[PDB]
Amino acid sequence: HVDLTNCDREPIHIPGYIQPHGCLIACDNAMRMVLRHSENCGELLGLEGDLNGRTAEDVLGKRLVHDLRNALTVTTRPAMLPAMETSDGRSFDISLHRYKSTTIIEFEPSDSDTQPLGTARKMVDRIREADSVESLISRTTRLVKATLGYDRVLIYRFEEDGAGKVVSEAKQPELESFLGQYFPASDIPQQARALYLKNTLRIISDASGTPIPVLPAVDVSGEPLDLSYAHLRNFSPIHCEYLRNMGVAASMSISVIVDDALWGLIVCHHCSPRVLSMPVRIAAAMFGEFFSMFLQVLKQKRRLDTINHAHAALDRFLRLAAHRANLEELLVDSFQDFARLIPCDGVGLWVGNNWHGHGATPPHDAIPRLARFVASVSEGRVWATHALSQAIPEAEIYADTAAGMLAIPISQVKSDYLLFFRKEIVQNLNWAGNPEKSYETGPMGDRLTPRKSFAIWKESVRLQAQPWSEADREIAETARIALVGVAFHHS
Amino acid sequence: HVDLTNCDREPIHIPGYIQPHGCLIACDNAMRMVLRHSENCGELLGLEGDLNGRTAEDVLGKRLVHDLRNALTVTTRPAMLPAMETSDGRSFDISLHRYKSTTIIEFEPSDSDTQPLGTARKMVDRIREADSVESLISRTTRLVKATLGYDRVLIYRFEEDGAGKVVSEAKQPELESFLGQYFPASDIPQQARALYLKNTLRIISDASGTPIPVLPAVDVSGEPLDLSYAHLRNFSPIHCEYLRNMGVAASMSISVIVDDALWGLIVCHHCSPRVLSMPVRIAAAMFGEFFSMFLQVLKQKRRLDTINHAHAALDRFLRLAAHRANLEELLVDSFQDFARLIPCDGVGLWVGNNWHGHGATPPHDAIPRLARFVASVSEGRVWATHALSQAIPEAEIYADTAAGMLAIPISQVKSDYLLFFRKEIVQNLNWAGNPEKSYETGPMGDRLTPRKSFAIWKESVRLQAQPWSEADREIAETARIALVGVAFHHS
Ligand SMILES: *C/C=C1/C(=C/C2=NC(=C\c3[nH]c(/C=C4/NC(=O)C(C=C)=C4C)c(C)c3CCC(=O)O)/C(CCC(=O)O)=C2C)NC(=O)C1C
Ligand SMILES: *C/C=C1/C(=C/C2=NC(=C\c3[nH]c(/C=C4/NC(=O)C(C=C)=C4C)c(C)c3CCC(=O)O)/C(CCC(=O)O)=C2C)NC(=O)C1C
Repeated sequence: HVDLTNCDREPIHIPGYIQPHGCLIACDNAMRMVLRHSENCGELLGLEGDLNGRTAEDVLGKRLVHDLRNALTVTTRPAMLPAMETSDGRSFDISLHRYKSTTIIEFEPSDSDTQPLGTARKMVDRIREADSVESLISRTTRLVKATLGYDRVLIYRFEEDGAGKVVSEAKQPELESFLGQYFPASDIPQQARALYLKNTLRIISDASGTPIPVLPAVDVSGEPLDLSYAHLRNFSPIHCEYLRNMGVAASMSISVIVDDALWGLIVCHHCSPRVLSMPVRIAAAMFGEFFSMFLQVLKQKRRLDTINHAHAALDRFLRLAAHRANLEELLVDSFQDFARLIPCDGVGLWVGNNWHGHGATPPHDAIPRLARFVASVSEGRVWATHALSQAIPEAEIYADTAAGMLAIPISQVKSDYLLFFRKEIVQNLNWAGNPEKSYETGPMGDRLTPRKSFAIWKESVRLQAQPWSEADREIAETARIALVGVAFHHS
Repeated sequence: HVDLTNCDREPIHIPGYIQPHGCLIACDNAMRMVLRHSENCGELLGLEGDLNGRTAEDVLGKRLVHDLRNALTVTTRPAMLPAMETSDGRSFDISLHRYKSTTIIEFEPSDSDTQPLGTARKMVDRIREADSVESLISRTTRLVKATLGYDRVLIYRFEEDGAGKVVSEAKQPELESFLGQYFPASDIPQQARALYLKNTLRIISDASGTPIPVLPAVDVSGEPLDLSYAHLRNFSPIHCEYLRNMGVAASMSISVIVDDALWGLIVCHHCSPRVLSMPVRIAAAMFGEFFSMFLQVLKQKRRLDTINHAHAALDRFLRLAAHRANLEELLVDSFQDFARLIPCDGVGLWVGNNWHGHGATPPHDAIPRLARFVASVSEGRVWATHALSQAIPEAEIYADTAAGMLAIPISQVKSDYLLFFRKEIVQNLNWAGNPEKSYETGPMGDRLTPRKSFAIWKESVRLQAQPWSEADREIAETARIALVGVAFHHS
């Protein structure tokens, strides 16, 4: 049994079922004896009786086994063997991998139509010239939808706290939009994120399809079959009910890997059953790999441009500070300009126990309390929180205006601070979805609906701002050194 | 006892001795009763008999204790209290800190001459306009020598493996040069590096001075006095013998902290005894803090310029690759130009089982072996080692030419590689010292001499190149994506 209480620990890598669009044969390390097989091995390959115990050269035929063994030699990265001939002449696309000293063989009815390199080259050319992260993500959903013909294509970006944001969408006009919507970290368990990091590609042919059991589900020694790298691996019934509640019949997700971390997913949804042939899956995987590499470079360039711009801005200020006698007057005139360095909804100057504010800041009378707190915990270093009420309970009163704070000391001797503020994240939502869009539910309840996922997320981020990035804190530290530096020069 | 076998684990934070240029009094948490005192507390403060057991208000006087307690309130960061008046009118500079719920009070005969902020401002102004790491380090030794009047000023930079390099030097003409010399990691133990990370400043007044014991060395409960933050803490007899063998009578080291790590030391050596007054030590600490902050920014700018230049170079190449029909010919014509991206002593192209070399590369007949090894372990990612002979024993034969290798895959399908090489580090030495310079030794032996330190280091780095930096590998990865990317475009 699995319900909304234990699905966080569901062992989705050992379900003991495959999807019905193919058949699976498990063999020993050196592919000699057949240890396990899918019930539907009969229907597809046309073999009567039990396959377990019988030898590899017997069940498939000496011809094919020679080719499979030779390919295995050339690593848990599965080997693709498209359009292979069996004993009785039937044609199959074969996926072959070795994991936990068990050899797994997956059979699909052959396609042998579309060329895998040809499709991929066309798609990769149309994204290689993107000059921004925004330009790459926007065009990719549109492109994938047009090429693989899925009803909806989304990109999810994973936030610092594991939550997912829908950052791009291409869909049929009649479907509802999820663009700018968030889902909580719990909507994709840790063990699911582990498998998504191990498999570039993940297929669901039919959410309402009947799953085929693996025989035996557990062997003599009491071990289950690990289908971690098997493309036919069946899907959690919790996620199954989710897709059915949405009217999604089929899916295909591509893993976006950046700096060896799971950045997010390209996710294709279809409203009717749909399986891509092996050749099309090879092309989509190759596209996924290139999409990942290009985004990584664009992120690097973006971070780099941002730091360059901060260095330039700080030089401009240091050149001004040389020709102004009174530094305090310059800071009072200039402080608002520092909002160009770090994304913020407001900025403020606390100098000589006087307060100057710009944009969304806490109220005037709240500032002396904050200044005392900052001086207490700062210790002449940059201090930042995205949850000010967790540090100062009375800061909850003004969370809608300032939920997040980053503090920069501007003096080595006196307790003067440049303060950057952010509104609570729910205030900055640019969500575009039908708020009165209902979802039919199943046994588990209305928890498995986009509407309730979004509601749970919104609750989780109450009184919290967008977290300060590594790039934000790196710029804050360079600004601290510039300001402390020039403050020292001016006696 | 401590000898060259156990000095790696010497507990230098609890030596139970202070230096003779001041006296120490240990008190309880809330400075009520005197728990420990230095033997020389008598000579300096003019008090007869044992001080332990007697109350704080008694030994020092109710007047002074009020000021010390009040200052303690305003953190293991020691409080400076220059020119303080005792009971009988004597004048003392007082260092005051609280560590492990013990209050430690250090007394020096007062100076009250030089102004601490005035000296520091002058010094910091002369380094704030440095536009390169090289310009900052070079001018700092020269400046510190001229201002604090030490016979020799060195900067040591810590390598990845913990070894120290002398990267800058200002000295009296008659002294020998250590510029470009290395010392092994063992020459500064882990527990010493821990204290250098905790104390900005470290003084040795007289290496041949007589150490004053702390009474008691161990208390009732069996605890020693932790002098981690005490400026009078006595120095290891192993390091003492080292300085005497060099003809160094006094020292003062400043900790260079960059990204919260111990980057290195500014180290002042004097050939005669020398103690700086508290006011001069405050100024030197302040200079150290600013030197650290400026170097950190200059390192950031340098890393940033290097990555910018690589991006520019790769754009120039990608623009060329569009107008050339045959990519292989372009790579054969161009490969040597990629040596501008990553510091290397040679570079080579392995394409279609053909080899093209530039600069210091392994011999022609050795390359097919390397190409096979790289293809084996690479797995389509950047692979790098600074010790090629550790991975391929026969690579020892040509270590003088190529001890380090970084491999970049330039194809997704075929096993083609761009190879960058570095000579073994001893080949790239620009050392400027008298090789026939003898050192008088003590009980421990000739291990405690710069000559033997350098010899031990040279042995430790045999058959090894300068390690590939984080910036080197970041550029290699961006080059892999550029080259794999454009290789795919060209069918
Ligand atoms: C209690 C456990 C739950 C759970 C587990 C799993 N989710 C899995 C896949 C998956 N979940 C989501 C989440 C979405 N949330 C939305 O609001 C939404 C659409 C608007 C989606 C799609 C996503 C995005 C995915 C990835 C695939 C996809 O279709 O997008 C899985 C793994 C499935 C598998 O292939 O093995 C598990 C397990 N999901 C829950 O909602 C809960 C409560
Ligand atoms: C077995 C332990 C040893 C050891 C321990 C310690 N070294 C310490 C300080 C220290 N060592 C060096 C090394 C140098 N090597 C040189 O070749 C050289 C000059 C040419 C030097 C100076 C340095 C640089 C330092 C820092 C101070 C300095 O004077 O530069 C200490 C800590 C001393 C203290 O203040 O507590 C310990 C302990 N040193 C050895 O050589 C060995 C074998």
